[PDB]
Amino acid sequence: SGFRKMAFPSGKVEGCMVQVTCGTTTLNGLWLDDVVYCPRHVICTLNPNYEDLLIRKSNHNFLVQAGNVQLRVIGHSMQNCVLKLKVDTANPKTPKYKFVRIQPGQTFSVLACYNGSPSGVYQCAMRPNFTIKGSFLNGSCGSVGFNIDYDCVSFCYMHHMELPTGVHAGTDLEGNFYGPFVDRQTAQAAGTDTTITVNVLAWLYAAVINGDRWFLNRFTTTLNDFNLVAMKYNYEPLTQDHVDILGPLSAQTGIAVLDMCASLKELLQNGMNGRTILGSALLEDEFTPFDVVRQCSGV
Ligand SMILES: O=c1c(O)c(-c2ccc(O)c(O)c2)oc2cc(O)cc(O)c12
Repeated sequence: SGFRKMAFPSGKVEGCMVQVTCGTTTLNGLWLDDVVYCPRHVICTLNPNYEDLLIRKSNHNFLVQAGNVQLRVIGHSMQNCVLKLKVDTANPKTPKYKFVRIQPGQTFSVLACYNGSPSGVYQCAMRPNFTIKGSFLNGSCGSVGFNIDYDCVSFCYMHHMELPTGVHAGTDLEGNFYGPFVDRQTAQAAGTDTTITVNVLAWLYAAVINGDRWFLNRFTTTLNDFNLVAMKYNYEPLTQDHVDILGPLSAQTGIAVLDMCASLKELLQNGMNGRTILGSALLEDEFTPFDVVRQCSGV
């Protein structure tokens, strides 16, 4: 029993984190085989042209430190918004890995790092506006987000910068930004967010599985009539695919998805009136159906 914001064990990723120093900038890099990946804005600099700036760089400008052993850069290249530093040593601790891009609403673990040394791990969700509400201080650029499947690390996020509202923006590991953001000094701001409906529903199911049932009712809505109240409260539309994905949770609790939707509709119209769900007085939207199954069945 119990439900917590659970990150993946971080050990496979800890052994890939290095410090990259160039100019007066120090940030974090991801060392896999003989390549170190880091944000390109580490390059020594109003509206930088990074292809130009990278031409003016030499391999010896980049200081890479794995713990205490220093790594010598033998080549360098740009890959969209990340820099790839070729080094003369393949990382003996390179895990089985792949680079995947995630979808808004999906979750990952974040290994917050400073000067190449890991400092903490937490669970994040890609917000529908392609930001993440992380916890990041100066020096944390290059910290990575990841999921683990069996023994394979799926890297999905490299941190690049904090937006004025205090939320965070980064790239996938091929250097492509999540959302309409750029690694140059703009007045760019996060766009309006919405609540991930399918996640709230999965968390309602987690609550039922854990004995919280005070919000249940006998009523059942239809997809169309639920999506109309969703729109009013700034909730993402719910699709038939979402209902199918919720099927296993439906089965295990014996509550149909559209039944649980009627209860969600009630929680939006009325409040909770001083009650809580899973220790929360808010509707929680950063647990996917997959995370619930993992924590409420097999981990
Ligand atoms: O976080 C940000 C940041 O660091 C800087 C920046 C740019 C050039 C520099 O030479 C520098 O030292 C800092 O630009 C930004 C521009 C944005 O639109 C949003 C941001 O969040 C940042």
